Parts: sequence; structure tokens; C-alpha cells
Amino acid sequence: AFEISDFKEHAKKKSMWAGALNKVTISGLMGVFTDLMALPIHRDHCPALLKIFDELIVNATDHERACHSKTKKVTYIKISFDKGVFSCENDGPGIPIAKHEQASLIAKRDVYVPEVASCFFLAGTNINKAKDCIKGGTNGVGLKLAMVHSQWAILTTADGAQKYVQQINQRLDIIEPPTITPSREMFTRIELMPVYQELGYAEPLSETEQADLSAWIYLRACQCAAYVGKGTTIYYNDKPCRTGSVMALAKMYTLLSAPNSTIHTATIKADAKPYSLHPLQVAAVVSPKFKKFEHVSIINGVNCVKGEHVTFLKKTINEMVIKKFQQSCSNIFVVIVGSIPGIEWTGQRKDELSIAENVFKTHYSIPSSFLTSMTRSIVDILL
Amino acid sequence: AFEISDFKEHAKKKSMWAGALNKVTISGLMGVFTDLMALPIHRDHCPALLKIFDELIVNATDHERACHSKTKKVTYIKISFDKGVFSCENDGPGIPIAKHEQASLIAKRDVYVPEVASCFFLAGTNINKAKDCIKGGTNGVGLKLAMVHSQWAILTTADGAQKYVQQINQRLDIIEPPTITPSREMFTRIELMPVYQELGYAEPLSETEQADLSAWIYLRACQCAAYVGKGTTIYYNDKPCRTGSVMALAKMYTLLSAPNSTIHTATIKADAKPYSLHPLQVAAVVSPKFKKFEHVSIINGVNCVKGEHVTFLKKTINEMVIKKFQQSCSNIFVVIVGSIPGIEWTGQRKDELSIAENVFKTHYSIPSSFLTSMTRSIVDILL
Ligand SMILES: Nc1ncnc2c1ncn2[C@@H]1O[C@H](COP(=O)(O)OP(=O)(O)NP(=O)(O)O)[C@@H](O)[C@H]1O
Ligand SMILES: Nc1ncnc2c1ncn2[C@@H]1O[C@H](COP(=O)(O)OP(=O)(O)NP(=O)(O)O)[C@@H](O)[C@H]1O
Ligand SMILES: [Mg+2]
Ligand SMILES: [Mg+2]
Repeated sequence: AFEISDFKEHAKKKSMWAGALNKVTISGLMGVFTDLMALPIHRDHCPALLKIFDELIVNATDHERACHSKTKKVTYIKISFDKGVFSCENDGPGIPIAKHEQASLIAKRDVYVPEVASCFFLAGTNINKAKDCIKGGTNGVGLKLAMVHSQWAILTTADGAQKYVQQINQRLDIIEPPTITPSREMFTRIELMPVYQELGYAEPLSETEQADLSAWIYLRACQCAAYVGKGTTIYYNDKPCRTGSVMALAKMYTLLSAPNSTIHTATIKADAKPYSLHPLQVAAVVSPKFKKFEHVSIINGVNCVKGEHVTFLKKTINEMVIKKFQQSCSNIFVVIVGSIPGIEWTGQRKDELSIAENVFKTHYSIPSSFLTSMTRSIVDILL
Repeated sequence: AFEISDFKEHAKKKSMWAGALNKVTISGLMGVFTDLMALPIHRDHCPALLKIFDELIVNATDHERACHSKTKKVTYIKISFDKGVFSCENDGPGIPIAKHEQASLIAKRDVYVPEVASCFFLAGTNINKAKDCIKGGTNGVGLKLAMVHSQWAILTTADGAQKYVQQINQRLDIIEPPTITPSREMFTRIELMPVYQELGYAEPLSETEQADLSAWIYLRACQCAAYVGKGTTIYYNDKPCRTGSVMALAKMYTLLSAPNSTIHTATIKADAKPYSLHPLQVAAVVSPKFKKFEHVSIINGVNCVKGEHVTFLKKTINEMVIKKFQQSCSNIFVVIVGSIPGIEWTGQRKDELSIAENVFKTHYSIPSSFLTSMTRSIVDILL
């Protein structure tokens, strides 16, 4: 009756890794539709499926970030979705094409670094992460979840001297030996076909499933375009995602509900390292048409739905609004994008970040001009 | 640079398993203080520490529940907290005192079932859980997290014929061989000393840390008292937790803010199995003094902060309120306690449950008398 599972079988059965493994109601689910307009998707979807995509996307946005290591130059992240096949490719240095001595002993066969990265659970370059490292990745798990939910997958990486191609098939059951050839290219690509039918979807995807998933991925790519460094262009199905600022994100999310609106902007800064290395970009819209407070937070490349950084903004605005009114956040839509050192995620899904609220009180300052303009707009509505 | 971790080392370093491993701001943190009054704890605390306690408590509440197995009779759950030492004991059948053949081969030594339960990750009786099983436990992880965050721990279990005592020390590094003796007792006890200092606390606990943690545990025990079956009494430091109904919970949470209030009650039922086996108990208070909607949900023994069961209640009330007003949830405090089959938790912490919203629409009915009285109270406030 007491059973012992391995990681691979556990991940196919257990919602704890990536969320539910069939379709459920995902409150707040959005996608982008073509001007770009973010719109709700009021149909049930599988959280673990969307997480396949997210794990690959955050791995790509992580790559340009140095954590006490040599700088890496990434000029593109290319995301593709067609005929059910999903791929994500970025340049910058490839995953090292070299034998991993420890994994080879554990496996009793030659195992190269990219196979460790994609096939070994609890394995990666962030196992001993510094508290100030602002990569989203931390557990050495996410890429393996993508593989375990794929009927077939191909990892291709090149390092400027060699290219490494490896098939990882049947939900990680069948790892084929890699093919290594000479090459002058340099990139990392993951291409896969999710187990759609096992996750509740039609085989092949229905028209509506395809449209919803494409819209979700496109919006995730647009979020990345605002987060990544100035040198990186994001593409979705070869089209550049032209949402490189928090203002552009705010406009896309409010185009239906409050077109031609004022966008209040702020760069929230800190004086002391490590916080001073990481300004937070903010854009907000205030409208009486908004039914409840909403934020979109892209923190360390992750779409965060809950965290004390939001509360810091809301409480600071509220204090001012109460004062000005006496002479409060339900009319606000706010976008917050940037890196925060020292946060801890509450699960592999990275839905919620955890931190002492006093980090923001001690270290960060919200510009008075933004607070004053937000307060004026909110009070006008209240009155 | 690419490192491979084992589960034990990963759990000591990674917030994904139990939450942050030092003190952070936990919005909504509450404890009970002595009449019983639930009050906020406005000090940062370590989520993983509180999760040690929760994992043991949910294991105890799970024990009486049959999932297509023989019925188990549990008459008590005794929780203790003194001098930093935490223990949880329940009766009912003990963990089997028998050699585990598979674990013994993996370990190359004699390993008994209770050592598998407490020391092997991804191991337990719920690995192949039926979708209709309403135990909180699912992953085969929680007890190991308790051990990995203990400087010392003792597992004691008895099966009516033998007693098994095993020391599990130094954050799972040092598993001592068990001592097995004849016995007529029958129970399962876990006693441990958390690694307080490593988790941010004083050694020994400060007066305030001790008071906060005791209050948190006591409130968690009171929540259990409303969830468990009629035959089980919950004790905290030997005192019975006299909060056996949702009404008693609602009163304790509103005693400071709205004493002597009306408590609206409902039992939400479904007609079809498996849902019809699991009525949901509800108690709500409506007051203009409440600043925002709040719920306390004990679902499958777990304190759930987010789930579509709440949304089902809010939307049903809102529809009525809009209609009656025209001739809405911020004045509500609501307690919901019961089992829901087919939910999936989003992480090991079980903060959020996932389900299709249509489960409630199709299967469950909220009594009209409760909806009507709630609506009258809410509309009176609006007007
Ligand atoms: N697109 C990529 N480009 C370059 N290196 C990559 C890429 N994707 C993954 N890697 C490497 O492969 C490792 C394993 O990835 P992954 O399993 O996602 O773990 P992680 O990103 O470190 N942590 P997490 O995603 O929180 O589980 C990473 O640590 C990187 O070193
Ligand atoms: N108090 C207890 N009384 C009896 N059996 C217990 C008790 N605690 C744990 N067990 C058994 O030990 C197993 C391992 O517990 P645990 O590691 O918490 O896993 P789980 O409860 O099945 N799943 P999860 O808590 O979601 O990780 C359980 O499946 C039970 O069979
Ligand atoms: Mg990753
Ligand atoms: Mg458990």
C-alpha cells in the first residue's frame, strides 16, 4: 500500500509540479488578439499545459542574466506555435556540449550536459543560487516538466564549434542518444509536441483550443518583450512583439475598456545594492469603468499574480488618497515589470513571490509625481 | 556548473516545497488568543516552519478518511507545542510495522514501512489516489519536509501488537535504526524540534515568537475541530478545541469586529455521487464594519486560501443582491468547511485548489433561505 514513485511518474500524476493535469477554470486567464488587445479567455484550460510553454519561455528570458558569471549576449527569443508544435529558441552561448562526469556515473553511460539539463530532475545551474540572482529559474525542474508532458521533444544546442541534437520522447521514457556534428552556429532550441489528449484537449486541437492557446502564448511573449534587456527582440511565429514598454502593455490591456486613456508612469528605484541595480517600471490607468483592482506583474521574467510589491504600491497610493479625499484602488489597472533580488517563490509554478514587506519600505521610493497624479485621478472619481 | 541535487539537500535550499525558508510577510496570518478570539499576527514569520506543523496536522486529519479501503476509527488528535517541541498524535491503526521489500532493496538494508513514510520522498499511500479520495495528502512528500526541517524527530507508532520508535535526526541526515517492542497500544505520533535558528528564529524562541507560533497552531487545531468527523476530539496542549461547528469558527473570527452578530447558516448539498457524499457547511456574518470580503475555507482538512468554491458562493449571492437592490461581497465574512472530491492542489503547500467552476453549477445547490437572508442583510447595508 505504501508506494515509492520516481520523479517522472510522479510528475505525470501530480498537480503539485505544474498545476492541474486537465482543464479547470483559470480565473484571470487572458490572451492577445489582433492593434493588440488583451482579452479574457472564458473557457477552461489545463494549467500544466500552459506551464510547459512558460517553463521554456522563462528559461529563454533567464539566459541573458548574469548571476556572478560571465556576461551573455542574447539578441532574440523566437517562440513558435503551429500544428500543435511549440518551440522556443534563443541565441547567446549554447548549453555546453561536454560529458557530465557525475551524471555519467549515475547513469552508467555517457551523459552530456544538455541531457542533464533536460532529463535529470533537480538539476541545472541555479541549484546554489545567490540570493541576489534575478533569474526566474531556481529548482532545476522546469525543463524536465516540459519533457514529461511531451509526446516528442527535440533539444538542439550549438556552441560555435559543435551542434548537439537529441530526441527526448514518450514523456521522458525514451531518451535517444544525441547526434553531435561540427557547427559554427550558437543557440539553444527546444521543440516539442505536448500530450494534448492526455491533458484534456482534442487531437488535433480544435479551432477554439488552437485560437485560445495561440492567444495565450502571444500575450506571454508580449509580456517578455517588456521585461528583457534592450538588446533582445521577442518574436511569436516570426513576428516581433512590439510591446517593449510598460506603457505599451498597459495600453494593450485597456484598449477595449478604456481607450485613449492617460497612462501614469513611474520608475521605482532604490539607493542601495542589490536593489539599486533593478529599477521597477510601472504604468497605470485609472478609470471608473474598471470593476476591481488588477495588476500585471512580470517579476524576474515570471508572470506573478501575488506579491508584496503590489501591496506596497496600493498602500502608498491609498495613504495619499485618504488624505486628499478627506480634505481607493478599485479603479486602478497597473503594470509592474522588473527584477527583484531576494524573492522566494511559493511553488514550482511561481504564482506567488514571498518577501518581507519592509524591503520596499526601507529601500524603494515611488516617485511623488506618479503618486500625486494617480491620487488626483482616483479622488476625482470618488467625488 | 550544472549541478544535480538530491531531494534532501534541495528541500533545505528551495522555497518551492514548503514556502520561504526565512521570515517574510504573510498577509492574512492569524492566531487564536484567549472566549476564543482570532486575531491578526502582524509580524513576519517563516512559511516553511508553519508548514512543518500543517503537514503533520493534515496527516492526522487524513487518517480517519477511507479512500476505497477499510474504515478507520480515530477518536483523538493531540497537538502539543512546548519548549519549541511540536508533536502530533492520533489513534486509529498504526503505520504498519513490517519490512518494506522494495525500499529495503533500494537501501540495501532492512527498511520498515514507517521509515518509508517518514524518510523516502515521493512515498506514501496516496501515490495512486482516486479522483474521489478526499484526503488532503497526495504527494508522498509532507512528512519528509517535516523531517528535513527538524534538528531531531521521533516517530512512534503502535499497531496493537508491537511498538516502533525511530529517531530521525539532523535534517534527515541521520536515520537511526528503529526499536521494536511488544505493545498493546495503537497510535501514530510525530515529535520534533524544528531548526528554528536556520529558519530565522531565536534559539530558544523569543517570548513573542513563542506566543505567535502557539496562537497560530491553536487556531489551526480549532479549524480541524470543525472539519473532522463527529467521533474525533482535537486537543491543543491537552485542552479540547471547542470549535466543532462552522458557527463556532465564525463567532471566533468575528468576536472583536462584530460581537453578538447574526450567523447565517447553510449546508450546501449535491444530488449525485461522489459530490452527494460530502455536504459543505457554511456560516457567514454580514457587517458594515468589515473592510473587505474574507473567507476561511477548510477543504479536505487543508486551509485553502483560493478556490472556485468561494467564487461559486460569491457569484450566487451577487446575482441576488443586484436583483434585490435594483428593485456586494465586501461586507461578508464566510466560513466554509467540508470535503470536495476531484480538486487538484497547485503546489505541495496546497494554498490553492483547482477545479472546473461548472462542477458547482451542475451539482451543488445553495439553500434559498441562506441566500435570501444574506441578500437582505447586504442590501440593508447598501441602502
Ligand atoms: N533556453 C536555454 N538557454 C540556455 N540554457 C538553458 C536554457 N533552458 C535551460 N537552460 C539550462 O538548463 C538548466 C535546466 O533548466 P530548468 O530545468 O528549467 O531549471 P532552472 O531554469 O535552473 N530552474 P526551474 O525552471 O525553477 O526549475 C538551466 O539551469 C540552464 O542552465
Ligand atoms: N499521522 C499519521 N497516521 C497514520 N498514517 C500516517 C500519518 N502520517 C503519515 N501517515 C502515512 O505516511 C504516508 C506519508 O505521509 P506524507 O509524506 O505526508 O504523504 P501524504 O500525506 O500521502 N501526501 P502529501 O502530504 O500531500 O505529501 C501517508 O501517505 C500515510 O500513509
Ligand atoms: Mg527553468
Ligand atoms: Mg501528508
